[PDB]
Amino acid sequence: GRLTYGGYLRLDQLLSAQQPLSEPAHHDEMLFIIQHQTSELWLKLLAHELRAAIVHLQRDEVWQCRKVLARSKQVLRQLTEQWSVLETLTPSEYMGFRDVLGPSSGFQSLQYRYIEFLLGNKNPQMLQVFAYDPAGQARLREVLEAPSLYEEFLRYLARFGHAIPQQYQARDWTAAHVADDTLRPVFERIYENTDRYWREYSLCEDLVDVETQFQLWRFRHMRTVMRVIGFKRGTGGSSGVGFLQQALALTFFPELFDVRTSVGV
Amino acid sequence: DLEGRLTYGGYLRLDQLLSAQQPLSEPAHHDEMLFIIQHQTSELWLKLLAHELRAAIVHLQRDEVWQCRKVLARSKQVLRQLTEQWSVLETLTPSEYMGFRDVLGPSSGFQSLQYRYIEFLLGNKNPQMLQVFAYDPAGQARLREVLEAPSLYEEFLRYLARFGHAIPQQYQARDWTAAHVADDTLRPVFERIYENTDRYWREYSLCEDLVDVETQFQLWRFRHMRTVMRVIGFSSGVGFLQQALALTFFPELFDVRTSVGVDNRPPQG
Amino acid sequence: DLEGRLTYGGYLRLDQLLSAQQPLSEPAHHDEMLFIIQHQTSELWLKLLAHELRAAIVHLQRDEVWQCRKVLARSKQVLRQLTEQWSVLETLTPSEYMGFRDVLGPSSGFQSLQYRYIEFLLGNKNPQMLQVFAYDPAGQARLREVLEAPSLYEEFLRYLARFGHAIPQQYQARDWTAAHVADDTLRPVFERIYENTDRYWREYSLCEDLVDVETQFQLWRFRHMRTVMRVIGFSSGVGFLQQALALTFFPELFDVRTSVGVDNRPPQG
Amino acid sequence: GRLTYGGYLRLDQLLSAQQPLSEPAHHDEMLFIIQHQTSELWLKLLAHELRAAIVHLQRDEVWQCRKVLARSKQVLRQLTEQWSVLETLTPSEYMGFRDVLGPSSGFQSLQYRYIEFLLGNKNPQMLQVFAYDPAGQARLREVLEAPSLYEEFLRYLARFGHAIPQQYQARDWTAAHVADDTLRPVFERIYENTDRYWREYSLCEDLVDVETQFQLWRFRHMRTVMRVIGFKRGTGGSSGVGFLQQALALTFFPELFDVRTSVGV
Ligand code: HEM
Ligand code: HEM
Ligand code: HEM
Ligand code: HEM
Ligand SMILES: N[C@@H](Cc1c[nH]c2cc(F)ccc12)C(=O)O
Ligand SMILES: N[C@@H](Cc1c[nH]c2cc(F)ccc12)C(=O)O
Ligand SMILES: [Mn+2]
Ligand SMILES: [Mn+2]
Ligand SMILES: [Mn+2]
Ligand SMILES: [Mn+2]
Repeated sequence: GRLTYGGYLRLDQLLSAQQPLSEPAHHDEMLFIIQHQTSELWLKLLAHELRAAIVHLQRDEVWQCRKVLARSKQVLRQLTEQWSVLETLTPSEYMGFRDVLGPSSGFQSLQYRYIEFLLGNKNPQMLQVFAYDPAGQARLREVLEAPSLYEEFLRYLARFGHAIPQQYQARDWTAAHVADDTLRPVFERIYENTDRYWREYSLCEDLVDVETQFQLWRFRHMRTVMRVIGFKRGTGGSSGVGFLQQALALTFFPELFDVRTSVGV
Repeated sequence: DLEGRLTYGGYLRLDQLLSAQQPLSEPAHHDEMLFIIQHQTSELWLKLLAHELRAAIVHLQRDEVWQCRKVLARSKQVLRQLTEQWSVLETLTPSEYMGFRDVLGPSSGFQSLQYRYIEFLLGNKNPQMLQVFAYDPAGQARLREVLEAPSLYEEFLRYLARFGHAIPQQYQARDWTAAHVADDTLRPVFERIYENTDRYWREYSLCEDLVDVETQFQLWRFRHMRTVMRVIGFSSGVGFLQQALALTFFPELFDVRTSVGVDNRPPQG
Repeated sequence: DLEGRLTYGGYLRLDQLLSAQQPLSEPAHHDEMLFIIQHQTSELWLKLLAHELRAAIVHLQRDEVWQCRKVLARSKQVLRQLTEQWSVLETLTPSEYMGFRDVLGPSSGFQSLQYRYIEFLLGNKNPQMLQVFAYDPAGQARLREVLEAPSLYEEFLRYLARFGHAIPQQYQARDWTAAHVADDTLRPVFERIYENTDRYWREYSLCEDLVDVETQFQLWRFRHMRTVMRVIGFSSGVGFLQQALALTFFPELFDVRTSVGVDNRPPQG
Repeated sequence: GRLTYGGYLRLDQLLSAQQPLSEPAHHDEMLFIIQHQTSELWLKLLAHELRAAIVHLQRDEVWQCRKVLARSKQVLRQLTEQWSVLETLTPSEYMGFRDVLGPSSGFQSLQYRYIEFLLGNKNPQMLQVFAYDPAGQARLREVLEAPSLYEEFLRYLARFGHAIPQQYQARDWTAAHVADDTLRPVFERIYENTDRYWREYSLCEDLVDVETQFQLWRFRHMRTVMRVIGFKRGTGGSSGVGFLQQALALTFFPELFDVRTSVGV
């Protein structure tokens, strides 16, 4: 039933989801599949924890929010650390089964896109790649139309008297957040008196930690791709490494990094 | 299912994989998802580890040293992920766990077929373990195959025997179902290897790779135990996990450390 | 010394720091540099760890919870580096070590004053250890200061006592030179904290931080032992390191795991 | 003497090299100093191991070269991993003692420059920053005028019949290596028959590992700087993060990554 080790974990279903396509079977295809499936499981947990962080923020539950963010950091760290396994996959080995993948690519990862949206990097154009899946497409639209984790943090600050612009109370959440210079003084005050604003200070650093770890994931991702396919165009239709290098330019919480330039000045 | 074209989710069978997380708590407990995912990610890594370890055995059977080392290198990395991920579960507190532990069954990873496969492959054979898998005839059979076949260590010893090393004749044929017992007659064999790395660089490298594999495995065992300790606190239970730290897969490789010393270097050192 | 302007090397005193690596082997052995650097990098991290742990104590003495947690967070990261770096030394083989171990003295990190300071701060007090530092009156004195002062754990208990927790009166004044002994009367205190995290979130967070610190420290101890095992093989020696794994700094925090269970949650759970 | 724990390790000298300058003493200055000193010790070991790798390559000692490179990878990993400690240093804390540093900066790290030169990223213009130190400047010139680790690998391949250009037998080593398209076929052959060229294949992957880990160090370095000083100009006179982001564009073994694009095609 569900009380046995295997039944509780639904291993019959979990361990029958590895189906290589190369023929004859290529030894390194199992790594390729498992590498992605373990990542998808972590992404599922990450989304589970991040959704809870949003709820805690909405309810002004600071320590609870920090607790779930701490676990979120550990999950992102595992996702980043595991690239080391995939780096044992050489070009010689990969070219032995890359053709079986067809046009598929990471662009079609619904969970990854969900997390990107939740963190704030929204792009309604991505909903298109999931047209074949209206159900999943609907789930992406939901987070797309709701305030991001960052925006909820701003709304939290607003509830406590911080000089947060009125637009953050209600606006087109489907639009990706744009750097807001008027928020600079808000964060300067926090960092200039950490003893008083220790709650806000703690959350600011947690978000910086989360974004930094995410960028590290993006960087290791890019470097792994570079050592596997080099500068070949991707199966998804992009330039490959070039496109992944541009992703490193994206920022989730720009004001948190920009405030550094004026702190203590 | 994107216009007949293969998709990311289709290739990875995500509909099946992502529908395998079914918490039993009701109202659902926030921390049960971690409990499940922690186990499932580990089971996937263990499946890959078995896949790679079997390949390492095949390479040894073919005298393919660099290939064996490469597969073992990947194996070490997989074991490292299995070890590092305990940091996620360490964020589970007693306050959180007491909220859903009641709905769980009384079993642990001791019932993991894939894990047992790894233990068997590395050499920690235990015929009695086959009974706990009686419920599953199929899985029980595949486990019996590895049980009756030489372990990774024994294949390494057989490889050494094929190249002049003073490996005892008993390693050519015996009841492989019985766990390897420390053999002091292997000491001179490993001493010679470590005392002449210029000539035995292949054997030397494989010896260190096996020590790396066992060390990382022991680290996984320790982190496992320390995590269980901070969650439920402290044979059976934590005591059983403590005893597991005393088990060794390649005893002779560690024992030789105490007797190496012959200096066969040329002039100038 | 760049035109009177401070330089990178001058600020960091690199001329002094980078002239502290003096191998004794002659002809010099390639692997002796690793042996030295492995120890020196650890000694530097240990110096920082003491610096941070002392600050954590001060914060507890000032009821400064978020500050204490921040310092402990850095402390965990330093301990993590000390633990992770064993991977470098694991690349030292018996074949390499036997080439220079003869020129070394008979001492180990057991003679590390900075390490002993950490053990003392965390609470593993041992007045007898002061004698091994008899050669150094100064260092022996600074070590005596921490020995005679409440440990990080005892300051945490004193902090709890200042806020209504049922902490025994003996923790207000006693011979701090004596290592803390498991106190079962502390069980109800930690049970209440873990059973009402909404009210005792500060205490709850500090409890988990201390468990993190001890767990990471035990991991350092385990990696230390496993590395020594693969280098020299297996009280004293490896047996001593094995016994060190049985020591606990905050026993009551781990013991409470076995008795927590009161559900004080509101409706709906 | 030198037989005691402290005497052997010269701790009296090592543990008296931490001298903060802030007045009053700033708590976080010790971290700043130790963070760099531990890194410098690892860099010293890294140089020690890399020099040995070069010697092994010159003597065609493959497994020995791989052994030292393996340790080199572990050292680079520690150097990269330790950034996590420094990330606990917030802008608020740093601004409390950054002023005491004056014009000093990582540009003045002789050991780091030495390693950069040894790996092949040579720039005679850096010798200038070390004018105040002629002795150390002389040590940098030595590695500057000698073949890099990569060039020695090419010379190794040349000794075994690989189609290596004649210029690699003798040339102006002080000049940084420039991408050589004529090397593409050399590496393609290696990756196309790994069973035969397993020795060359192994070394190629070791170099890819080393460069990838080095780039990871550069990335974490840049991200840490971003969360500490943001986009402020550096004490060394550069744009700061902008300059460190450009460093990520540098490559040690370009042909090893470029070959990926044509492997199996
Ligand atoms: C053999 C190793 C891998 C290679 C060569 C590779 C390659 C690529 C390439 C070329 C792209 C760009 C789109 C395209 O043109 O295809 C991409 C995107 C992406 N990949 Fe990777 N990949 C690998 C492994 C992984 C793994 C293990 C994951 C984790 C599940 C992953 C997740 C993603 C994601 C989420 C995107 C979308 C990013 C975005 O839209 O910013 N990849 N990959
Ligand atoms: C906080 C959660 C966990 C607790 C309390 C726990 C507890 C235990 C206990 C008490 C045992 C000893 C045998 C027994 O009495 O059943 C055990 C064994 C085992 N557990 Fe863990 N466990 C946890 C999580 C995990 C995870 C995530 C894995 C990864 C799949 C795992 C894998 C294993 C394995 C493979 C054994 C067998 C070891 C052996 O036979 O030496 N456990 N567990
Ligand atoms: C391969 C090299 C090493 C070997 C063979 C080794 C061996 C030992 C042994 C046998 C002991 C037990 C006490 C004794 O008999 O002296 C010990 C204790 C100790 N060692 Fe290691 N060690 C090595 C490297 C290191 C390093 C790099 C450090 C970092 C500073 C270190 C730190 C310590 C400490 C702090 C103790 C005291 C522990 C305690 O009192 O619980 N050792 N070592
Ligand atoms: C508080 C943390 C740190 C900050 C804000 C920082 C900042 C900077 C900046 C702004 C530069 C560019 C040159 C300039 O304009 O100054 C630089 C360069 C450099 N830094 Fe860092 N740094 C930090 C920590 C470290 C550490 C721990 C190391 C390790 C020893 C390090 C090593 C280097 C090196 C080697 C360069 C020269 C790189 C090159 O020429 O490519 N820094 N740093
Ligand atoms: N975009 C990759 C192909 C790819 C990478 N990861 C995955 C995962 C998956 F399920 C399918 C394809 C892929 C390439 O250009 O080679
Ligand atoms: N370039 C840094 C200053 C800096 C960073 N690391 C060091 C090390 C050192 F010995 C002196 C200064 C520095 C800044 O712009 O803030
Ligand atoms: Mn003998
Ligand atoms: Mn000897
Ligand atoms: Mn009670
Ligand atoms: Mn209960």
